[PDB]
Amino acid sequence: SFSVEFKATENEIVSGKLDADTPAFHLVMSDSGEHKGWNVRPTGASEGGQMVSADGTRVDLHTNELSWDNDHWWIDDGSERVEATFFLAAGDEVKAGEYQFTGRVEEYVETVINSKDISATKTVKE
Amino acid sequence: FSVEFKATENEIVSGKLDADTPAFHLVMSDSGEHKGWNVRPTGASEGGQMVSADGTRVDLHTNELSWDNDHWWIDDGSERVEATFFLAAGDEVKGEYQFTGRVEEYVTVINSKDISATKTVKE
Repeated sequence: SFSVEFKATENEIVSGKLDADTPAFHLVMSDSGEHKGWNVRPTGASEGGQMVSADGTRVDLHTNELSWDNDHWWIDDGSERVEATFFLAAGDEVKAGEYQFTGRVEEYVETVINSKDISATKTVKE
Repeated sequence: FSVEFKATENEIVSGKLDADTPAFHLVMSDSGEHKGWNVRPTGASEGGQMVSADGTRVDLHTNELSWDNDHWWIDDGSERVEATFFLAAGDEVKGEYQFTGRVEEYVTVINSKDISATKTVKE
């Protein structure tokens, strides 16, 4: 009954300084079974909380739906479904590229009971 | 803050150049808040030049960075910026050429580091 969906968002991003908080990824973590909360842990290139392009350029990710603890996002949410959007901050100077985020989702109980890798790429146009 | 500076891989042979020829590659990166970067030639390289053991001075050029009298600079807030320094076409080149410089990150310089690399022009 545990499922995750992680996709790049539909909004178009162009290189240059962002006027506004700009959506990049959307995440959905589901389970109707009893649980305490979730972890979203960056992996590989994306460690630190970044999306990373082919040449290695990094862009920080932010979410208003999840808390952060040193190196990963977390939330105590026992509902059947949690959603989170990861956005780029306003004022960030972003270069063109195909930026990939990799990470591992973890469901925990009042102890991790389910985990799964996520991976998505968002385009920044020139 | 990280800096990477190296000779390019293309072979250069002595004589007078036809087109523009890559000589070095530079990567300046920092995840911290910043306004831009300076690349300041130091030592024998002052003037923006690579210099061989016999004292032959060859001009460097870049289309990725701006120039201001005696140094390159760029306003770039992104986490990472790359530059290729090339020799101009029509330049006579004779050895082992060293460029020495200092990379600076500014907002006021908040990080800096010496860079050095040697490029071979063969007979």
